[PDB]
Amino acid sequence: ADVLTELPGVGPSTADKLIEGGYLDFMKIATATIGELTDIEGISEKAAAKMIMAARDLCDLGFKSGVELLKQRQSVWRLSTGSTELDTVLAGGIESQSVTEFAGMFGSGKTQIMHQTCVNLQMREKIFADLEGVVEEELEAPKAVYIDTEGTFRPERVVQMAEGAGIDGQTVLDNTFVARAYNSDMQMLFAEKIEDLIKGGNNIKLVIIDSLTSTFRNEFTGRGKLAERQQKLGRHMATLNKLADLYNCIVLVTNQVAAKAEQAIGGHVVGHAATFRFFLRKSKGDKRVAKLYDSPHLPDSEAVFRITEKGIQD
Ligand SMILES: Nc1ncnc2c1ncn2[C@@H]1O[C@H](COP(=O)(O)OP(=O)(O)NP(=O)(O)O)[C@@H](O)[C@H]1O
Ligand SMILES: [Mg+2]
Ligand SMILES: [Mg+2]
Repeated sequence: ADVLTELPGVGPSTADKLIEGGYLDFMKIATATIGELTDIEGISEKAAAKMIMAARDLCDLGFKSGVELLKQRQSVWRLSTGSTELDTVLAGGIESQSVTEFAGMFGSGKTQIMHQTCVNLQMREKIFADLEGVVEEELEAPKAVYIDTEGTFRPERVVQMAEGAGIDGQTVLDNTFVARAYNSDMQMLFAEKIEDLIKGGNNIKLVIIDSLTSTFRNEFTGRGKLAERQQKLGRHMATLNKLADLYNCIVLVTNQVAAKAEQAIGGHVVGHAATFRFFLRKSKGDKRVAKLYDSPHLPDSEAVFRITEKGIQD
């Protein structure tokens, strides 16, 4: 919480050395390691160790029980997908503090959903938050980050969906950051640089990686390169899960499929890292089916939706 000097043992000099290293929030320090803190100019091990324990304490990161357990869950806000049936399967909508994955064959609607969420983020009526755990100013001027790894981001579609929702398309564009990544290195670096946007005053509440695996699959083709691929993708996923928890934001990813009748690629690393996993498939015409096949507390379920000129509906 911005004022690091409120941390016991931390004076103005230290606070400066810290912000430089990219530490501007209590939680970031509380979850750091003595190593990464000592990597900063004149921050000793004793100090590093001390502020870490102080930050944890300040954020009250201890044992919780009873009602406190429900309170923690109230800090999770949800975003509407534009589909009633889909939102119901999600038990409200897409959850912040988690990674939700949409995998499916070509044209199943993975990118459409990504675009719709950018629009919905700009409509508070589309955001469902418990006032008892999410302060309204935490939702003010929400911004989205779209890491486009295939080059399929379409400003036109965002504007069109915005119109379809009854709001200004230019407003959505002004509040949506897009980063075109040509390989996994850029993809991962962009994800890591999202912190700079937040530090810059942007309230990043939606992070989209479309596609999550296309780059990796094309860069590590040999089966004798499976381990290589998994390790890098694993670090990427960890970065994603941490920013989702740390900044109470939604992380949305898309995934392609492969035969054996099909399954999402990315291996176990993506399998374990994603909290919610969906399989998108096409039906008659503009109809689509979204099958939730993995989550920590929701049963497997299907939702029928459509992709139209307005965007996602039903
Ligand atoms: N403006 C529009 N109006 C109505 N339908 C549209 C419009 N734009 C796209 N679609 C539909 O969206 C489908 C493609 O959605 P898309 O989100 O790109 O699929 P995808 O799963 O991400 N495929 P891919 O990127 O290859 O993996 C089309 O084939 C169109 O039927
Ligand atoms: Mg999480
Ligand atoms: Mg796509």
